Amino acid sequence: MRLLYLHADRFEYKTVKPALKNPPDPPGEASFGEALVVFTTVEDGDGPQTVMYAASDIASHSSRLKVTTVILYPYAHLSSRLAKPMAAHKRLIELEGALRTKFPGHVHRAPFGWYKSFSIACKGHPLAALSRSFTE
Amino acid sequence: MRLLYLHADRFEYKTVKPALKNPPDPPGEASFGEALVVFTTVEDGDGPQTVMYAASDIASHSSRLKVTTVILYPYAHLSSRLAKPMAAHKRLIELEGALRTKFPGHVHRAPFGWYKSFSIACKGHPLAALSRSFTE
Ligand SMILES: Nc1ncnc2c1ncn2[C@@H]1O[C@H](CO)[C@@H](NC(=O)[C@@H](N)CO)[C@H]1O
Ligand SMILES: Nc1ncnc2c1ncn2[C@@H]1O[C@H](CO)[C@@H](NC(=O)[C@@H](N)CO)[C@H]1O
Repeated sequence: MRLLYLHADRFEYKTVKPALKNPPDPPGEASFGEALVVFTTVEDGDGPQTVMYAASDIASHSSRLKVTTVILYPYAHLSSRLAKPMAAHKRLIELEGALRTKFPGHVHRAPFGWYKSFSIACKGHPLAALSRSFTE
Repeated sequence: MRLLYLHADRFEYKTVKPALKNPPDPPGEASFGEALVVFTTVEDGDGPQTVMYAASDIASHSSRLKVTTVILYPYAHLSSRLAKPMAAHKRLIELEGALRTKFPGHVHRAPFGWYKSFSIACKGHPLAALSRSFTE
């Protein structure tokens, strides 16, 4: 699993065209104020251990940043070792459930399997952009 | 070299704190309308061949997107095989010069070695976000 942690001032997205023949989540749109935006690329061989480590690390960083909102943003573009889309979906749903057991704030998982527009205003402090890898 | 191609409606950044003891470029800020934003992570072992391939590919994609502006945005966060910062700087300067020989539009290289805030509004079409790897 490869993650990009962006400490946003604001963030929004909207699904546009379906990126898979049958996107497993419905379309939609949302916007937020200050949040940790977690661009999330599920990688070949990710499993529940990987999910568990990633959730703990996201919760620990959110704590370090004093943020109350985490967006899990499916992203197909952070690595060249992608999990197939059905395994990918399965892992993101797991990641969402695992983070809730570790982080007391708002957890928002963006829909999986669509092309999406988004806007972000990302902070410039030394910890506002970091990337993480998790495996098992 | 790892690149993330974002087809933006708009993009801006400003340097904040220095990220290296002596950032080799001066601080600053800029904003743009429709541009291809190229988040660029220089990787261990990148050389002039890598630079040459990346410049050709960025020019070819910009053409495919009918964009007139390319932002080369140094980014330390797209891989776990980073080039040291002096080699990294050297490669980005090379990449900027190489792209100019391949693409007729505005080329803007953002400064290297600072933490930066940025805002982007990224398009949602099927080609608005893609990643590329180059080596030699
Ligand atoms: N291995 C993987 N990890 C994370 N997400 C993955 C994935 N495989 C497929 N997706 C999702 O399918 C859409 C098209 O690839 C993806 N959509 C996107 O990556 C959009 N932000 C592009 O606009 C994403 O929702
Ligand atoms: N291998 C590499 N490839 C691309 N850029 C690199 C690099 N090594 C160092 N940098 C630059 O130094 C700043 C701190 O790492 C980096 N700054 C950033 O990555 C900011 N966007 C964070 O706010 C970047 O300017």
